[PDB]
Amino acid sequence: TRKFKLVLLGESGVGKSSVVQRLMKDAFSEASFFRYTSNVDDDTAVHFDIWDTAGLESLASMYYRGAAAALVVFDIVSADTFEKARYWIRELQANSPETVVMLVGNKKDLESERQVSLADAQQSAGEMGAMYHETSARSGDGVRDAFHAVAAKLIE
Ligand SMILES: Nc1nc2c(ncn2[C@@H]2O[C@H](COP(=O)(O)OP(=O)(O)O)[C@@H](O)[C@H]2O)c(=O)[nH]1
Ligand SMILES: [Mg+2]
Repeated sequence: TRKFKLVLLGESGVGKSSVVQRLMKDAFSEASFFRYTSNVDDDTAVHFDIWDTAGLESLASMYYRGAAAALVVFDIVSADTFEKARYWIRELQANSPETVVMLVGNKKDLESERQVSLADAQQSAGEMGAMYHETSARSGDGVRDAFHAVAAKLIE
């Protein structure tokens, strides 16, 4: 069964580890690595090997090597993490061109503390040829939706 490597990048504390834990928790209710199947439709299922990271050394090379997709998470309440995420996208686009990139707007549960416009963020992602999605890893809002999307894209 083909496994698609999917990696998590972004600043520390943006919620990478929590995003995936949430993914796994909700799926059971039917570095580190997590096996997860996104049922795209009733006909197609994508087998993801999700990787989650601890630092940035080069081990980075291995981390991203060969990845089919990547989620570059920022924190909606730290635009500092937003601008950092753009860096990560150029890293990938350059050294790992075949990888599908989705920029991920996490902590969406903090509506009122937000510092990064949703609009501004969708715009940058399109400008950079990346997908966008926002998620709340505590509510699990948008989490499954994000992985389903990337999987759609990779089928396509
Ligand atoms: N409010 C809120 N906090 C979150 C969310 N996801 C993660 N956090 C918190 O952000 C911190 C960092 O989470 P972690 O997964 O360790 O981030 P990582 O370092 O990027 O992997 C923790 O205190 C989490 O509870 C979210 O969706 N909403
Ligand atoms: Mg982490």
